[PDB]
Amino acid sequence: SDEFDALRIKWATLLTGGPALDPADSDIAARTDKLAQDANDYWEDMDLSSSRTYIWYALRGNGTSDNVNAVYERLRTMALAATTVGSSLYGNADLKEDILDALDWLYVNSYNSTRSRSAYNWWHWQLGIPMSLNDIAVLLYDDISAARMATYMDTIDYFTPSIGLTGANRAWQAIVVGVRAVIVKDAVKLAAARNGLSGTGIFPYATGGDGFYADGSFVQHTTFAYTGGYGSSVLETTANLMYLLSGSTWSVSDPNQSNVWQWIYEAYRPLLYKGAMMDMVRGREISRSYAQDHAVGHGIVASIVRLAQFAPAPHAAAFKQIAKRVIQEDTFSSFYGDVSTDTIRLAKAIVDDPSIAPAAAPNLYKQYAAMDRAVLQRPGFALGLALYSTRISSYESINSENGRGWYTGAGATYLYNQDLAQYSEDYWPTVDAYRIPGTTVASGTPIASGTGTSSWTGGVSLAGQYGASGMDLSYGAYNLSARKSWFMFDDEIVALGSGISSTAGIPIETVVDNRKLNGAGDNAWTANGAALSTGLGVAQTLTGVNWVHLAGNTADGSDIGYYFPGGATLQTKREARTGTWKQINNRPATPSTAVTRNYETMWIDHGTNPSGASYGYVLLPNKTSAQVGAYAADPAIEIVVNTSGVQSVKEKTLGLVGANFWTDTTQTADLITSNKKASVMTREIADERLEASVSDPTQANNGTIAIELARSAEGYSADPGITVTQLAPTIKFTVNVNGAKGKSFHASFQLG
Ligand SMILES: OC[C@H]1O[C@@H](O)[C@@H](O)[C@@H](O)[C@@H]1O
Repeated sequence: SDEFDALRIKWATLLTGGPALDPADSDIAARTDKLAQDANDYWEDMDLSSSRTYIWYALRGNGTSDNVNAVYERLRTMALAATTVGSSLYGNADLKEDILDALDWLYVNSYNSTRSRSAYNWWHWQLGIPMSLNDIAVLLYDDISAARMATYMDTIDYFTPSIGLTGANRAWQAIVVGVRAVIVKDAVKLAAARNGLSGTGIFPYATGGDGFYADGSFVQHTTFAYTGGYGSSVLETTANLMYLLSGSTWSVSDPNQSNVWQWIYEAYRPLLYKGAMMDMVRGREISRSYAQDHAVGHGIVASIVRLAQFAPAPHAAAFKQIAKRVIQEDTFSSFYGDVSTDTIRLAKAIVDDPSIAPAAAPNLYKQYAAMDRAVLQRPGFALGLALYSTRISSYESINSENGRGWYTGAGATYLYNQDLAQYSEDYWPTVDAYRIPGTTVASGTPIASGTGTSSWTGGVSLAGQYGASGMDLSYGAYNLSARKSWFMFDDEIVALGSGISSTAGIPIETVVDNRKLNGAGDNAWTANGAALSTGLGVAQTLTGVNWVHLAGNTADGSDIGYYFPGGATLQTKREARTGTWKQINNRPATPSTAVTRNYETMWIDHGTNPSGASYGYVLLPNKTSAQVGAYAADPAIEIVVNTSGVQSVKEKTLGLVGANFWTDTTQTADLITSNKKASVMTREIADERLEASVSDPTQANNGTIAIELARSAEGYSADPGITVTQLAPTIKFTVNVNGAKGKSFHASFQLG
């Protein structure tokens, strides 16, 4: 028994679930039956004759990365069904030989060192295929002759001989070099893989470019928010590799590995909602039918469970609590339904352990300044806000993926509630891509993929409880500019727009919402107390509307109210939309099956060539018709200002005042006065204390922000970087935002 021999068995168990895997388990049973079934269909119509010019007719083409890569995945699936306890194909020797022969056929006809290491698509040749190959190698290790194993691992070492990329890609090389190292028992290479994790975009926090940021953000491809896309892969790969090496000669020792624990707390947890990984941070992956939010979420929890196996306390235990909660929260799609059998085994051990209680649900506001994202988590609902600027791009679309993601990150609001299916069930291929909720656009007109021209994108966080965000809008593809702000309070979100001007000669609109409805598309809804028609295919204009209520898809926990201060005119339509994933993902493997979903879409029409137009609306999650009606009668919020210079809102019951200042001039909103671009929020406790949070959203101010609060104080306490120069008769202080990178600075004053 070699050490490598031990590692190999360890990895094999990670793939099959080991010999302990209990096939009596209801969920484990399902996972294997499905694996065996899939393995059969593949084996069944597989071309076995030595004359064959392809393995599977439907995948022929020894020069198409996609096809070849897909052929290895299938072989991988077959190898698993032949080594997983409970599988009807377990041990079947014929199946094993067929897999091996197919592998030989590929080495000769398509996968060998005579090909360009950089031949499109490079990813497939250097990472995708090798990862599948190693897995087969490890699973059929005993049945693989030294001769064959040579042609297998030599080719791999050819394409990927070392580690030198960043983020997800560097991690992928690491798992490729490492797993191969264990197979060919090369201690050098293996030590090389372990060290690769300390590289760019992984263990060490990034200050720019790809990687994880100290504020929890995750970037990939230089300018895209990717926590849920490439980020998922980095987490999965890093967890799998760290677990393999853990407790061995090549165990990870880099001190930065502790940042991995923080990833889970600050980078992932806040973006998870009852099993779903928010689409706003999944990039172009939202266009993948096999990777909708809950499916992706399950993958992330699977990694957390993996980390829980070797993570040091208290982390290990905390990870268990978080996984247990999410597994119990997701009643939409079973967690055990789409993760590895080993994950199921390990997960069940946590859920059935009574000594382990579910973690508390997150309740907070967080500003992901490095990736122009913000998230609000409350009991009963979550709000995700996607923005873009000179630092982050509008959306990514490469390799024929995400062709209609134009506005998915242009001041887009994503509401999460009891309807856990809202963004799954083919939302993306059917939703009107020109009307993404919360955005302001030129009707039916797209924009390009790229960074913006304004740096004012971000917001402030008040003690991680409340917050405000803003985005200076100016599209490049066409003339349209506006100031958009969002104020997040306890149970309402206030959206404000001003300075909406255009010369594009195209109608401009602001999408209040665009929700997928139930199967019948008959959700009930009211306006100003009047029941509205619920028939599909009906468009209608609601004039002089103060409030609207829309019943959700669940009995409770998914209703949404809309309040319009000062009244508004809404353009609406309830229609059935048809689409195909092929339309937004034009790759071979995408199903071209048509699907139909129902929608209720509501927008404000600003007319053509508007000048200084504006809007204001409040989202009231989980309230009944009556409640929304009551609210509109005696609103808790109050619009302090909504000009192109400053947008401010007040929350009378909580004593909160938020303000976004758009220009570098002295301006005043309620009790707040600022001399520069800033996002400010204050909380006043009658004759007790006054709290304030300030941030420089532009991340370009090399000096200070001078703030003045119209209140008299007796004393203070503040974050370093703040200098109070006066407490009476009014409060005055400056904030050193030089190199702050969009962070919030807090100060607390004792009132007379
Ligand atoms: O499509 C091949 C491969 O490309 C990478 O860039 C990522 O998008 C992966 O998720 C994907 O599997």
